[PDB]
Amino acid sequence: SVTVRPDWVTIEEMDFPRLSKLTLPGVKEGEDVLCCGAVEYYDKSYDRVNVKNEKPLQRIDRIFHTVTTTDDPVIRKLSKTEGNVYATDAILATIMCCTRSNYSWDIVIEKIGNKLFFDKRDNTEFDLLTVNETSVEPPQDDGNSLNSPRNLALEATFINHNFSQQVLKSNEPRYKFDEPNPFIGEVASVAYRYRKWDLNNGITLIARCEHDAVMQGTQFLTIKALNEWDSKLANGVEWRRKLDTQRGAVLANELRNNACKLAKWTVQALLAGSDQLKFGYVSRASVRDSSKHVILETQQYKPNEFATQINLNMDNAWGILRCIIDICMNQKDGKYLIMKDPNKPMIRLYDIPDNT
Repeated sequence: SVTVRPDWVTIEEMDFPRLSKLTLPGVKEGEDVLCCGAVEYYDKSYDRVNVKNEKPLQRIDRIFHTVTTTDDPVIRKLSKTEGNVYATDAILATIMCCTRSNYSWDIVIEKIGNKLFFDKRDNTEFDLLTVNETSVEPPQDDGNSLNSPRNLALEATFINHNFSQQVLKSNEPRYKFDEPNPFIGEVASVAYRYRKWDLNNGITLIARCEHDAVMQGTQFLTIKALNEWDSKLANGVEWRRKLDTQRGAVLANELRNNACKLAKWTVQALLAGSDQLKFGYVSRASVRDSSKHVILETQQYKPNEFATQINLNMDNAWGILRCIIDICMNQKDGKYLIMKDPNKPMIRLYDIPDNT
C-alpha cells in the first residue's frame, strides 16, 4: 500500500500469533462526549424485498465523506480538554481486526507531546472495500478485467455508498443530534458520536463513531451492503438460487470469504453503539456488467450477537490497540507508520521522515 524506503526505521514487528493472544478485558461502552449531524429514517419497505421481489439499486446523488482524524475540527477542539489518543471508527476497526486482514494497508501515527493521532491517507485504497479478500484463492484477474481486485473494490464501495442511502426516507425530516455535521442533502446521511474510552495505563481514547440511519423499533443503524459479483467465478453459493432456501449457507460463505470486511463493519457498529447491523445483499444484474445491480434482500443483526457469530472478541480488539499505543507512547515525537506486510501475517511500526 506504500513503498518502504531506506531511511525508514523499523520500531517493532508484530506478528499475528502474538497479537491474537492480547486481551484487555473490562472495557465499557464508549461515553458520548459530543454528538452531531442528523440521520434519515430507515425505509422498512426494504425489509420486504426478496429474491422473487428484487429491487434495482439506485444511483444516489450524494457526496460521501471520509475525513481523517487530524482533519476533523471536532477532534481538534475536543483534544484541548479530552483524551490523549485520537482516531476514527474506521481507523480503529482496521487496527482491531488486523489479524483478519490479508491485503496490505497503512495507518499514519503522529505523536505530539503525550498525545497520539491515528490517521489514514485520503484517496488511497484505505477507503475502499475489499472483495473475497479472505478466500482460499482471492480474485486473480489483471487490470482491465471487471473482476480484478481493484475493480471489484471500486464496485463494492460504489454499491455500499448507494445502498446505505437508497434504503432511507430521503424526503422526510431527520433525527437531529445536538450539534450540526462538522463537515458541511448533498452529503451522505450520517450522524457522529465522538466517544471516550478509558483503556487503563493512563490511556484515554477519543474517537469519531457514526450511525447511517435511525429506525423506529428510536434505534440507530449501521448499514452496509454485501455484494455478489460472479458466484460461479467466486466458487460461492448463488444468491438467487440459495438466499431463500439456504440463507445460513449464504451467510457462512460471506463470513469466510469476506472475513476482515465484515469484522470491521461489526467493530464500527459496536464502537458507535448501533442497535442494529443492517446488511443488504446486492448482486449484479448480469455477471459481466458491474454498472447495474439489484437488491436481493436485507438482513438485520444485533452487533453483539453478530460479533459472537464471527468470533469477534473485543477484549482482543482493545488489547491489540493498547499494545500499539503503548509502543508509540515510548517513542519520541514525530510521524510513524503502521502497515500490514502483503505476504506475511504481521504488521510493522516504522519511523518515517516527517516530510513523507
